[PDB]
Amino acid sequence: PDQFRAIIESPEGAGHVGYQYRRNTGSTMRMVSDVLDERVSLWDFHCDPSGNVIQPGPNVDSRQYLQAAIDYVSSNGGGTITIPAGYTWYLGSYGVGGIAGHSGIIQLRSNVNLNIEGRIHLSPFFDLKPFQVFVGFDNGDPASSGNLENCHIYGHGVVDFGGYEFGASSQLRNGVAFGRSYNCSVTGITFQNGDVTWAITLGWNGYGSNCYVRKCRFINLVNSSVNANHSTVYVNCPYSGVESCYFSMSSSFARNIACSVELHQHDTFYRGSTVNGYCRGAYVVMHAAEAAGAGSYAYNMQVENNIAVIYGQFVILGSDVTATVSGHLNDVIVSGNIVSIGERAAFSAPFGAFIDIGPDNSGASNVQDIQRVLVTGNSFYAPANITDSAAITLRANLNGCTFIANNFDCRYMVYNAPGTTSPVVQNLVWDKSNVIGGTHANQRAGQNLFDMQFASVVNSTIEVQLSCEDLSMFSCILFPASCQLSYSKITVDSAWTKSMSNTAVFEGNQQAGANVYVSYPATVNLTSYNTQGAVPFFSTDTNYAWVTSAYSLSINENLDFSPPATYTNKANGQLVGVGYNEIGGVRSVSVRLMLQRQV
Amino acid sequence: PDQFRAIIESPEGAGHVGYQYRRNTGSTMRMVSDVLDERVSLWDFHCDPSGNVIQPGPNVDSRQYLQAAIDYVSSNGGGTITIPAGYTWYLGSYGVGGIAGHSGIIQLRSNVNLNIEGRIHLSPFFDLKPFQVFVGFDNGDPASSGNLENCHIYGHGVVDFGGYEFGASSQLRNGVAFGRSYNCSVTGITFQNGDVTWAITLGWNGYGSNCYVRKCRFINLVNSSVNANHSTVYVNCPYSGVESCYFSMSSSFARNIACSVELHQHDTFYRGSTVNGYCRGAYVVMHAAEAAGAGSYAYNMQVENNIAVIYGQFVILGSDVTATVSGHLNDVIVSGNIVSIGERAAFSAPFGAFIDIGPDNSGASNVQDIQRVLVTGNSFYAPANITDSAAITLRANLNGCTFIANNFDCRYMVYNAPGTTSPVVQNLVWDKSNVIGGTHANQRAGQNLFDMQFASVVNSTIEVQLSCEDLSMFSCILFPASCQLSYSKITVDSAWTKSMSNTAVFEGNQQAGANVYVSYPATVNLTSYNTQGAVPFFSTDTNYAWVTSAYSLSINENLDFSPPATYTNKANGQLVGVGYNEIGGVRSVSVRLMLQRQV
Amino acid sequence: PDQFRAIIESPEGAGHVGYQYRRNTGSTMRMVSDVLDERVSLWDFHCDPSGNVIQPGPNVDSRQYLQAAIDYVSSNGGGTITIPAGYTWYLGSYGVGGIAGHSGIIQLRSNVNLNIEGRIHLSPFFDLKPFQVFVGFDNGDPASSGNLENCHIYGHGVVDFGGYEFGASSQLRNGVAFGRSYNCSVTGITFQNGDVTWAITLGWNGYGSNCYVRKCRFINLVNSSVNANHSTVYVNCPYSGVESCYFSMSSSFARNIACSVELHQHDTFYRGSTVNGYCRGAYVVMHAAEAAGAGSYAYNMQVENNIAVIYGQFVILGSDVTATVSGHLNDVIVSGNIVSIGERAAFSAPFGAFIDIGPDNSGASNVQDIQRVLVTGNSFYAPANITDSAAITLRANLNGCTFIANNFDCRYMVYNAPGTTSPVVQNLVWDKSNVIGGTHANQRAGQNLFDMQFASVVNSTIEVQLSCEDLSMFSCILFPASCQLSYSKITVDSAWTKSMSNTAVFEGNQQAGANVYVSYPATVNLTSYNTQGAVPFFSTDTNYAWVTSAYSLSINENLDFSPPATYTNKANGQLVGVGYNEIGGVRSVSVRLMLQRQV
Ligand code: NA
Ligand code: NA
Ligand code: NA
Ligand code: NA
Ligand code: NA
Ligand code: NA
Ligand code: NA
Ligand code: NA
Ligand code: NA
Repeated sequence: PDQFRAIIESPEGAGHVGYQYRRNTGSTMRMVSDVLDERVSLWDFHCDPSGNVIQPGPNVDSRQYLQAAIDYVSSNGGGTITIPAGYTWYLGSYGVGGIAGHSGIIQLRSNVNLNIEGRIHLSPFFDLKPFQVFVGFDNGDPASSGNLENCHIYGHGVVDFGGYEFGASSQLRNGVAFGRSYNCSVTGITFQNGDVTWAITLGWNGYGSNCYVRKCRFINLVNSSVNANHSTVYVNCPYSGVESCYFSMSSSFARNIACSVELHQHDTFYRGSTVNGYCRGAYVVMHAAEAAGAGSYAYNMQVENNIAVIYGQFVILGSDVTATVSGHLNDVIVSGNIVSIGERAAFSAPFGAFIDIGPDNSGASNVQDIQRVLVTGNSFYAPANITDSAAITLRANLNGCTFIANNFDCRYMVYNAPGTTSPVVQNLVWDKSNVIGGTHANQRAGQNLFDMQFASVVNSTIEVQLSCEDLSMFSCILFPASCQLSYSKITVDSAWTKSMSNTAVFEGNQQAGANVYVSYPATVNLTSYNTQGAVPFFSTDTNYAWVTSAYSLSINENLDFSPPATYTNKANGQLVGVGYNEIGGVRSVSVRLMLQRQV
Repeated sequence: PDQFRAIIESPEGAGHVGYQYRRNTGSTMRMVSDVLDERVSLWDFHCDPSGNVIQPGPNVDSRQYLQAAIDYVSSNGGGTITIPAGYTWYLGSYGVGGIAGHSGIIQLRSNVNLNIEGRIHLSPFFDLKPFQVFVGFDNGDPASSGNLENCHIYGHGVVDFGGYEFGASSQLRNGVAFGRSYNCSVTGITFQNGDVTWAITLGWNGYGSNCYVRKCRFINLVNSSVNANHSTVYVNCPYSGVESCYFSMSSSFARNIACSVELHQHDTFYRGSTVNGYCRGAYVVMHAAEAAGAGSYAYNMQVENNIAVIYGQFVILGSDVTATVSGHLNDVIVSGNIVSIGERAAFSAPFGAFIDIGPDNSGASNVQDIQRVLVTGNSFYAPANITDSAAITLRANLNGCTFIANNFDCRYMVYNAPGTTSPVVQNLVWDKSNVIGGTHANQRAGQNLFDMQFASVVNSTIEVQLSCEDLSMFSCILFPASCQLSYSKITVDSAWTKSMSNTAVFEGNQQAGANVYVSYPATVNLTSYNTQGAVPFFSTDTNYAWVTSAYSLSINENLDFSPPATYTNKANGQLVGVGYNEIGGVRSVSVRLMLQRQV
Repeated sequence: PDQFRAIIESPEGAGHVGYQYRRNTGSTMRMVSDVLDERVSLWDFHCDPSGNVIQPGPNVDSRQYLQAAIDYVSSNGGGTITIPAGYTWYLGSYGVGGIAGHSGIIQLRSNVNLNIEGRIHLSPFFDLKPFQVFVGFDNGDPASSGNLENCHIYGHGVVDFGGYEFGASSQLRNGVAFGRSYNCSVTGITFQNGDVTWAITLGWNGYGSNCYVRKCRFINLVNSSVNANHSTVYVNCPYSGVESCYFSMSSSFARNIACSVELHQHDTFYRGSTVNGYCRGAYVVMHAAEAAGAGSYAYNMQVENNIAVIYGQFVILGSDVTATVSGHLNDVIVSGNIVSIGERAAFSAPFGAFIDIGPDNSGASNVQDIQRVLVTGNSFYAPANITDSAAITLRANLNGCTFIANNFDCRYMVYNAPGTTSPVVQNLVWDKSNVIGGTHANQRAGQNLFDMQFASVVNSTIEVQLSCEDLSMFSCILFPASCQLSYSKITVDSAWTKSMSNTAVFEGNQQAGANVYVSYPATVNLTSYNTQGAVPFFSTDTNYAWVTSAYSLSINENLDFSPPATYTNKANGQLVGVGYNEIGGVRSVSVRLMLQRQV
């Protein structure tokens, strides 16, 4: 009996108190400790060497306790550790072993989930230092790392990076690096208050699968000029993605350096998220340097139904090569996104774009293999002052991209800066169902709406359709003489173009090519013969040898004659058609025509 | 030892029984009470003054117990209170203090989540009375209220409003009012069986952020003629939304009064939901009266990938003004929705529409500032008998709206009732990729498919394309003489129009305007001169002074001559072209032409 | 006191140890057993007849214990049973009673949820036998079954089917059959390693509502040639769907037999999912045989924003009839999907398609009633070698289907095999905004891009637009003489067609029909009269009696004359136009024209 009181007060006491669920005679006859052992929290490991519980706080380093918890639960085949609500748990030292090569704090282990209901904060030990808060690699060399499987982090809690700036631009900082990660996820968590490189990374160079970030918040994760670059989630394994997240930055530096998501492997997605205050929406890129685990192709890439206010580019496409591997990007869909460039001065952040075809990280524009991309059903808006805003900035070689049924309301439709790169363009398709807005009407002095500053364009379609006037622009579409153009279709619808001096401009006369199909409006001066009755009219100028037919876009204010309704050409480059002189006389008129070639 | 038995049976007993997790020697030496204290339920507060547990039931008011639980957990920095499964917990009185001004039952508190696994019912004390079941305001005056932060309500449970009708139309009833709410959400819950104004409201006049309703059900929440108006979720803070919910009504009154969602602040969404039995899908509105917390602009508004059977309008757009604030709506996307008007008689519910540009709550149509809206990739269907069905009912001033690649199968495409409002319309864009269905073919006697009953139309595009015949309609598009039309493009594709007497009708001759670009089919009678050889044909009528060119849509059944293939005009308003008389003679023919002006 | 030690060690011991939450004097004075009774796990029933806990393992059949748990919790109004993490729980026998008719293992009960954190495996007792692991029917005859309501299965755990092959093709195997299921769901679970017919089925012949599968994984669920057919989720009740799931197969048999989802009742969806290794994406079908619970119409069907690599067809549409019921499919949207046919030889799996209009299960093609379908904003790709790849394989009667703003990059656009079925086609709409890719350029010898192998086509639109050349194809569009064509619009844009011998081909001369509206390019030889001045040119051939106008697509390399720019016809079927002879002489030219009829 002495001994009984002793047992009951001992740590084995609950193991002596019987329990049967709801007094049910068919239930297991258990002990209290058995039922308590079905759950586990940080409190079960957050104790001193004598087993006395330690209270968390700014002057307590919780790291070793949390690691002990993870280690122990891992040893039993897994489970879920709760990080209790109503407490802030500070981390105040680096981890040891395999994660030290990654500046790791906590090592994640397979099947061991974390339910973060309270707050995890970084203590000032980490000020000006690199860190990766949770790491799933088990080796300093990721190539020699084991996998992390079935690890979920979820809850209503918070990871707070303590506000600390980077100490040097070369440093790396991360929230969760799942590593070579298979069926891992983060759900519900708020990441906030730091200066970091990534909040979450999924996979490693294509090793991993089925990793997701869902219903998380990322708030104020860049705060300094030291921060070299920030991408909030970096998706580096296939069959993985980001859904229904919220991303916000307030720093000025974030407007120049921060991107919300990167998709770097096949069968990856970015959907249903809201972004504010970032430079960029998403990179969609196949790096040859990352091709080890899942091949050299990024395909089935999806960016859909997101909402964004950014300062630079919404989606950036890329692929590149190494000495022995070539990366390819194909089968991409960008749809349903509503995006705007936030209020800013022209040229005060990276050049505004809905899509950017960017050069590689060395600036090379002749290594890319990007094709079979569909951009459909998106809206884009930039305020009227933002000269540096385009539907697509096409700055590197492009093997195809298709635009259907978007609404683009910005300075340029297609742009690339002259005397920069000279991309080779194939299979650029701009369907007539793309609606060109009018916010930048009157701002386009000296500018071409479609500024085709490329080395060459083949197998491309540009069907221009205005929906309001903008007589300030120099042309709707212009090809410099250095841009070859072949096997293409280029049309300018006449609506809102009557008063334009230039509609389509071919500075090398490239619309003459055998397999170029074009149409655009032009003003033409004609003169007739004197004959009464059916009578020819001929253009005064001889620059129409390429024209297959033309037809009037002007009314005839005369009674005594009419010019031809339709024209063909002659070998000397004149247009010619048959009009009617009710009364004879040489006539001379200036008419707006629709010039057509092979259409 | 006497004393030990006593301690063990006392309420401090579990605090004397030791426990160490899984017998792990490195785990904390705790007491049973410590582990039990990691969770909390309603049972921990649902007790009489002596501490004896009280069973819930229809004759027990659970309100004070649940409030006590919330209050206590709030005092510890938060946590999650479970509302146990297998019990119905009745609420039978009003709350006190700050929530009394809101007819509040329970006051929510920051960081205190509710996991509702059982059922919460309203007792008949609430019959014919106002109530707001859960309220996050802490003051009767919302302007003087504190915030609610980090409050989540979730579970497999149920909030049941007891079936009670409203007592007076002026009363308000709500399920959850989060208040000035930051990172709050409702997930998984079924709201059912009532007559209420809202089930959930998020935010207050733009104060709040990151509030969401996800995977909830709302069933039968209007049941009486007294109910003035019902909107199931009212989103009144930015960076907030509704995703993957189910909404159903069976009441006849709901078909006239109920809307599923309202989006009232920037960066808000409504996605992936299913609606049946409601009048309306969503309001997307910037009320000046609600502009305090987040500015005067609603932008980045998203309605996507929903499924609906409604009786009135799917999306209703609006903005309005007060004495000192002006509200603006811009940058909206409506995409991927599949919607139909349910079976009903014509005019038996509010006028059926996919989009409605509605007047303000006072009926004013000259205060709105709505622009940069994209409606793309949606389907809409109304049964053939529903005369009052339109793709857009445009009833108030519109500063722009763009339709691309939709499928609209209803009575009207564009409509506004004559002798009602006379909206000023700018930047209405109806792309040719909008497919017009054929359900209402043969029903359109006396009606114009595009009925342009506006004060004026500028910078607009209407590209009509039929996909089957409907010879019952009076015209494809008609402009009354009171509607000014300028700087616009209006086209009628000829397919399925050969037999139409009227295609495009300009009752004020507005197609003559200098910057109007049109084309449409017409039948024209021509007569030739007698000359053998090339010979002019001239229209008998003189109403073509606006025509820039025309071309034949008819075959020539003659051998001895041919009419012109193409025509221009003359100053007297005749058309003229050059045909061919193999043999001489005056000819007289009636031809279907495509009339063109500046296109 | 003797007696006290005894009570404490007994199974009623925890019922004698007092507890009050956090020492709060206003909290309930409870006993430890009360707090433990708030949760329940399998361990509470996994015991021998004496109440001693049994360890799970390969040689322990856990079935009776899990059933006992479900039964008991059901008796208390429900709750959630945990299936503990860190253990595999084997099932090794069949259930008894109502579920025996369904080869059921476990019977689900209303309000009793399962939180599966560990693993559930099938023992080899099930090798070569039928089984349905969890069944919600309570009767062997589903027609006499009660309902299952409010049953959720969720967690990070796993259902493993043990790898066992089917014993006979006629056998059925399933993971979860919810039965006549109302507010039931599966969330988070991994189904893997089997040879089964379905993983999950929702509803029964239209009985059920609000059933969902969310964030689950289905991995390797076909493994044998015996397996007759596999569809991973079969949705057989309305207001139900599949969201954000992952489906993968590696078996060769799956490429021929497996589909990811079937939608079989109204108001159902399939969204945001990733599929690899399957034959098919989704069936969307109204079976008359399944019309009992929710009517004879499947409407509001949504397939959106999915990512797929399949070997056969992405979406298959269907409806059929029984002796007394007729099934109808209408109001369908397919949008935002990015799909490809995986690498395979031509004809090595079922014919590749984005959409298939399939015959019924008996092969009948004259029973379907499918209409009001919108296919918009999708991408589809098949590798160049896959002859058997189409945007739509149209193999049964079709009452309407609309394609807007897709990107299809495969061998055929519209296809049906000749001398197979002869479908009746109405309201097939192929908008010009559909972009036709170029992967299969040069592969189309002998083939028609749009191969119209139908009994008849009415009220249809085909607007062909190429975006690169493919001179290998026999035609862009061909109608055999056996296909009637009326009240339709068929156009071939001229871009990339100059060198094509055949563009549109009407083998029965059907383009002559009164209400056929067409345009396409053709080469025509003309001869003029000798007259100096305005002079007629006439076609040598007489096959143009149907032509309403034509215009030049060729330049004029002559100085001394010009052919007409535009032409009409004459009764003998010649074309005729007026050109100009600067000098006299009979001229003879070959010109590319755009032939037009009523457009
Ligand atoms: Na490192
Ligand atoms: Na493409
Ligand atoms: Na060049
Ligand atoms: Na009030
Ligand atoms: Na717009
Ligand atoms: Na007016
Ligand atoms: Na059976
Ligand atoms: Na349709
Ligand atoms: Na036939």
